[PDB]
Amino acid sequence: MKRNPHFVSLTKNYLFADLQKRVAQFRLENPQHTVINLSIGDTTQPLNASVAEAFASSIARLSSPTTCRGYGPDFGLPALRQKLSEDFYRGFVDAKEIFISDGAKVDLFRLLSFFGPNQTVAIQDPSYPAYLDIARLTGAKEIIALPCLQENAFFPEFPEDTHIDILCLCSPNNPTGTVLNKDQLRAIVHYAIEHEILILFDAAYSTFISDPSLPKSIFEIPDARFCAIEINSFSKPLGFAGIRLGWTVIPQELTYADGHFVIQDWERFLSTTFNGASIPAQEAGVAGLSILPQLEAIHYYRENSDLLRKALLATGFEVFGGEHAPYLWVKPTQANISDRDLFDFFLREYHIAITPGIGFGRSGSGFVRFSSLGKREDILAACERLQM
Amino acid sequence: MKRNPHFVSLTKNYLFADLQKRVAQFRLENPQHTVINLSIGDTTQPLNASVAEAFASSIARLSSPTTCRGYGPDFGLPALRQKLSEDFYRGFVDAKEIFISDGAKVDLFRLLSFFGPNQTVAIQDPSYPAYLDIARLTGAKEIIALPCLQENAFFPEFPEDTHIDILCLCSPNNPTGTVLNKDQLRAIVHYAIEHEILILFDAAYSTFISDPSLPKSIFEIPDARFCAIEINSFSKPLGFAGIRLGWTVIPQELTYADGHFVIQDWERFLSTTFNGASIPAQEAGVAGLSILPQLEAIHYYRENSDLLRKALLATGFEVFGGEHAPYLWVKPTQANISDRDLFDFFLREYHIAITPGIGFGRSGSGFVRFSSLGKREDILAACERLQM
Repeated sequence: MKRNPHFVSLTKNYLFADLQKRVAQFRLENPQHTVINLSIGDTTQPLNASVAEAFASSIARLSSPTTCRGYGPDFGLPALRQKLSEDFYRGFVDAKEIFISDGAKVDLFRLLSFFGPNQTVAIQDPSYPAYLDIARLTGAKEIIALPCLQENAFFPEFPEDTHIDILCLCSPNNPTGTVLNKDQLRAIVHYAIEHEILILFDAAYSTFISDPSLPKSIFEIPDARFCAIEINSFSKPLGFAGIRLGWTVIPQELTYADGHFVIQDWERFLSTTFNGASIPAQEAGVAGLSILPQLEAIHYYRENSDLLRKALLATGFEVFGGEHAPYLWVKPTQANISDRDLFDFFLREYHIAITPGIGFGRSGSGFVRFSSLGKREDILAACERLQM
Repeated sequence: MKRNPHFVSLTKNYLFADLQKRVAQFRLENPQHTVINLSIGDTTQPLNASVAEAFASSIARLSSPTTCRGYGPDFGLPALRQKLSEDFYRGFVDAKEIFISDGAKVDLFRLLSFFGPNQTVAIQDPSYPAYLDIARLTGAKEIIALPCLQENAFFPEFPEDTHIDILCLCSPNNPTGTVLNKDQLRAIVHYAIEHEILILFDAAYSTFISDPSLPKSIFEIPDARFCAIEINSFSKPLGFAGIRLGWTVIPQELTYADGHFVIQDWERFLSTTFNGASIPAQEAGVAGLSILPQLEAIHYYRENSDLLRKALLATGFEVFGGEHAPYLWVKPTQANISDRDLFDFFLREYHIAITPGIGFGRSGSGFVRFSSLGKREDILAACERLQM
């Protein structure tokens, strides 16, 4: 066997692994300098109680002799496909267009592998680092970075006459924490149809959206069904620890250049390469959809975000995002801390670990990403250090 | 987007779907002719009780605030990797060589996609139909069918000076129900090393092996670590309904032509494209490994198989396999029932649905596959019809 060449292009980093070992390093050499890590995370948040109950009840069902498979589909439990259609998508998407998977990282990889090698793929800049790697691994001819800058309300800057096959969009965005609004999405969809671009719309942070005016799905947007696919899943920090579940939406209307429907090939691809999500995870998901309006956890984290924003602004920082996603995209203004300086700057001046914007790509230059997903104690501490 | 060409090569069938609709059809037009379906299946068999208990206990743990991620790896729960190493592989495989996934269909697809397009892949003939499809979908240059015939004790007939990159092996085999013994595997491994072939060894039926002399893993075979990967998982019919779990074994020693280690690239590939198996499924797996020696279910099905074999032989049928797998590979002898005749022949003469051998490939000609995975009532009925 020869080595895979699609493979040799990789180096990734890993951005967060390296930042983590560096935080550990700093902790070694600064034992009395207590560090509030906002560069990532908080796990520890437990599986929601009613979700867990449903999961166990499904297990109890599986162990009794009836029973019952249930091999799915394949495409998912009808009850989950239907509940996603109705409650999650507010009727914008039909049950038959929803394909249940075990999560949004696998799905992106399945989708990019489904579309094949030699595609040119555009991604927002700053970029979700996972995307570039999957793009390279699935054999992209080129990756085109699309500057999203606050001066443009984060609308991606499309390159003049450059061929794009796939546009990956993450909204709410990692790292900017911003959301493309209805007007912005309408223009992007119009742009995509005009240039024969397929949109992969990653909406995994959509539960974080906090004004009901904003779109939650790209299928709220005129003409999206002729050029877009959505991927989504439950947010672990919101209480889905242990639930391996996601979904992909393929509109009935979406076609290849020759008029073949994407959905028919996707169905065949999935059947050939995939066994379905587990029955208990799916039944847990049905119960998850029910408590999604409730969720005290979302409120807890929006509080974290508001707490952070105020401190940051009061210290003369410029703050973007954080309203509709668990990230704040933060610009000093300035003391001209260079890109290679930023991480040490925040550690040394505030004992706060962040992720420097530049690790996310060139348009991250000058910025830092704050994670809102942490204990209230750590957030409050962080606000003290900034208030000094 | 243009259509995927790797895709347009597909037609598969589906062999079992078509056979099923035909059994339903026959049931329509023959209401008083009761049909014993041995062409597939029996699901309904419930999740093992101690496995279910472990699963629920993991859920209870996830819902309590500690807690605790647990993102894995990535490569799997240390307790499961270690228990597979020690109990499942009897020490033949180290924990660090075992990569936990959500199942053996996904893993085959991951592996073939990991090795890349344009490979030439050899598969046993008669073939596990799923393999050909994944091979085509991942971009194989050619698929080479390897006749496995009873005259040769089912040893695959390798083609004279023909370039092979990957050899897929399924042992115990679907559809022949036979097992390649230590001597046969030793020769295949020697052949593979000499021709620079990588073996993908699918051992998903290995729990069915009933003499402790036979190898259960290819890593019992001299020199296998220089040319082989194993894939495996729990058998659903044995009591793992609802458990989305498999594993891949990459030996530390395995290298590409240039001397790079496969295991290092596999680790990177998996991290980039995969989030891990669910924690509850893995903890359930640990408990599954414990009861694997016990398993009344294996005994139940071996009984089914012995029952079938006797009836078949007493009716002058030639029977192969069935000792170490839940399939019997059966030859009339003859009444010269053509290949297109066989399914109707068994339905009409015995009210037994089987899968004709020819659906599995050219070397299936003249044979029929019996499934041993059914209720004792249906097996006994089937034996009556054959005893006439």
